[PDB]
Amino acid sequence: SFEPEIEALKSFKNGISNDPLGVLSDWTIIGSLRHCNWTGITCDSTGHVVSVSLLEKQLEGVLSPAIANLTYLQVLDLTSNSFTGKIPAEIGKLTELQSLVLTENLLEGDIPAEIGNCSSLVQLELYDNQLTGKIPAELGNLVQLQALRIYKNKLTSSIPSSLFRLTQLTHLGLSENHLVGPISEEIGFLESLEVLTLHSNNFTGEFPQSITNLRNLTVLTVGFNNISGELPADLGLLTNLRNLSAHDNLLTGPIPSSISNCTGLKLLDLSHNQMTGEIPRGFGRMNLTFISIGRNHFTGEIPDDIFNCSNLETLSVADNNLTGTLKPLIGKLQKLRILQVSYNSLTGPIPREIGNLKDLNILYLHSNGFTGRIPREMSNLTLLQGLRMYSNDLEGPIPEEMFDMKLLSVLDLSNNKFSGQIPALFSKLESLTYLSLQGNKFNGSIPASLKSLSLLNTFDISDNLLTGTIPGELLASLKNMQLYLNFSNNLLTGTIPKELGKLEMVQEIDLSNNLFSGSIPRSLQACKNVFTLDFSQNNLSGHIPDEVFQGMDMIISLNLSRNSFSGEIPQSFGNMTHLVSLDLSSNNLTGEIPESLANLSTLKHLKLASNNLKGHVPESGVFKNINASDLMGNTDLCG
Ligand SMILES: *[C@@H]1O[C@H](CO)[C@@H](O)[C@H](O)[C@H]1NC(C)=O
Ligand SMILES: *[C@@H]1O[C@H](CO)[C@@H](O)[C@H](O)[C@H]1NC(C)=O
Ligand SMILES: *[C@@H]1O[C@H](CO)[C@@H](O)[C@H](O)[C@H]1NC(C)=O
Ligand SMILES: *[C@@H]1O[C@H](CO)[C@@H](O)[C@H](O)[C@H]1NC(C)=O
Ligand SMILES: *[C@@H]1O[C@H](CO)[C@@H](O)[C@H](O)[C@H]1NC(C)=O
Ligand SMILES: [Zn+2]
Ligand SMILES: [Zn+2]
Ligand SMILES: [Zn+2]
Ligand SMILES: [Zn+2]
Repeated sequence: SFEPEIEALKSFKNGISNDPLGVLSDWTIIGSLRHCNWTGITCDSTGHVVSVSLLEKQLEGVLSPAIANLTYLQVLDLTSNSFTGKIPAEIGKLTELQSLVLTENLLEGDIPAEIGNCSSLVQLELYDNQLTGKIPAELGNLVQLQALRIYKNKLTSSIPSSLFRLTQLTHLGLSENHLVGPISEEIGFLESLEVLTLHSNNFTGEFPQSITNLRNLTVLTVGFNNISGELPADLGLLTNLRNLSAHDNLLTGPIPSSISNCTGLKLLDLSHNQMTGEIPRGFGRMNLTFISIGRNHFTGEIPDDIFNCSNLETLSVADNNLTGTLKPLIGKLQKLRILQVSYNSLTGPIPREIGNLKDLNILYLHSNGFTGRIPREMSNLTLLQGLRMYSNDLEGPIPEEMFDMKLLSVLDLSNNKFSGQIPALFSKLESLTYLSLQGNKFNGSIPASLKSLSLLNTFDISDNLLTGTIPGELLASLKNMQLYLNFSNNLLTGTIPKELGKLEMVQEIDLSNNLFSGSIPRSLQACKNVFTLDFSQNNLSGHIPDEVFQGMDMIISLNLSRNSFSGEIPQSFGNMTHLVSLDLSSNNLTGEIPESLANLSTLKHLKLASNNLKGHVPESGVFKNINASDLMGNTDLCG
């Protein structure tokens, strides 16, 4: 407890460039021989320095090598600071280190091999840094190690075998790195392991089948790796697993039946894999919370017992080959927040019991075979924000009560057999951002009441039996629509309202395949945000407003084909930089062809076809690799 230690900690105060909280200030005022009473510094019963605890003190600077002088040092804490530079190789001399820390900093360089000399090191904490280079095999000498937490770094190469000798390991975290190489079966040797996080790396090879050895394991995460192979049987050995996360891997073979024993499992993420086989039983005895087995090749019905674990909050079985019906048993699990049974081959009606879910937030069951009606009980899902039911065999009238869900935000009912007219009660949902009713048998004209929902960003009403005209006040209520507008493939008549000009910020506009008659309003010169415009398959007539496309510029695709468009081709098409595909086939265009469409680099597809054009056909540009069918037939063209 003499001079050299004080010299060492004073040497440590130096190098620490900036100290905004004034922590080391306290080490100056007190005194020299009173260092044991300094902020953070605590000594033993003999006066020697054993602990340096400076956490969240916002210290910046570099870690000083003089900390190799403090021989009696057992714990070095620097949690959540700004210590840049690297780790000193002399820090292996400390032989009294018990637990060494340096979490949440800016420590670059690679981890020194000299850390293998810390014979008393029980806890090594180096995560959330810039630590590069390979994992040092010398770390396999620290035979007292329990917690090895070096995740969230830039560490590379493969896992040294030595790490599997450290038999006292309970926590192990190598996640969030650039580690490669397989996961050796030698993990079976850390029998005292309790936490294994390997997720977010570049691990390959077969899956470590001897993971069934460590029966104290409670956390197992290996998400986002190229780990292939089958999940082991007798998985029901480890009756202490609570989190099991192997998603986004190349896992094959079925979900082991022995997983029925694991009674402590709460989290199972086996998604984005090639897993096969039917789904087992036993899930009714597990008290889980998140079951995510989507994006797999799972066959067979959805197991009834899965409906007994009334604390299940997330159920995700989508993108599978799952048959069967969504039984009414779903009425039991009332803690359920998000359900994705989409992209499957489920049959049967929607059960009324679904009105018992209460706190349900996301309801996704599209791309299946759900027949029947939408129950009125689904007005009880007040917390619901997302509803998807497209690509199904759902039919009949939309229940009135289901417009009493103020909180609902997104609705996709497209591609079904809903008949009848569009209810004005759709106004009751003044909080929709997405509305797709496309692909149906919706008849009658468009309700103007829909001017209520001013928060829309995607309005898809295409492919229907929609007659009448487009209400101007409805188009006008959508001022700041951000994305998509599709009225195409209907029986809409009349003219294109001037209120379409108020629709700025909108990217895709499609009014094709209708009975529109009037010429193209100049009103819509305001929408520069438009990427794709489609007014094809209509009875439109007139000249093409140069002045309306002069201020469109951001057009990616323009389809004005099969119309009664007369006039010349606007020169404004040359100033169109982002132009890619232009279609003006089947018109009464009597122009001479602009020389500006020639020298267009971004341009690629150009359809003129059945017109009445004259003059010399251009050369340089997209006329080099042009087809003759695109020109045939313009009556007369020299070139
Ligand atoms: C396994 O964990 C239990 C409970 O924490 C503990 O009593 C036991 O020591 C551990 N077994 C081994 C081999 O480490
Ligand atoms: C383990 O699961 C629980 C929820 O079941 C969760 O709070 C926790 O983050 C998970 N642990 C990890 C990060 O593996
Ligand atoms: C079942 O799991 C939930 C969440 O982990 C918890 O609230 C509940 O207490 C658990 N039941 C048991 C057996 O402790
Ligand atoms: C608009 O909706 C129709 C409905 O059939 C669809 O087929 C079409 O591709 C959509 N338009 C565009 C270009 O996004
Ligand atoms: C433009 O739309 C018309 C009529 O709807 C269609 O026949 C044609 O394929 C479309 N043009 C192109 C090539 O996008
Ligand atoms: Zn993690
Ligand atoms: Zn994960
Ligand atoms: Zn989906
Ligand atoms: Zn004019």
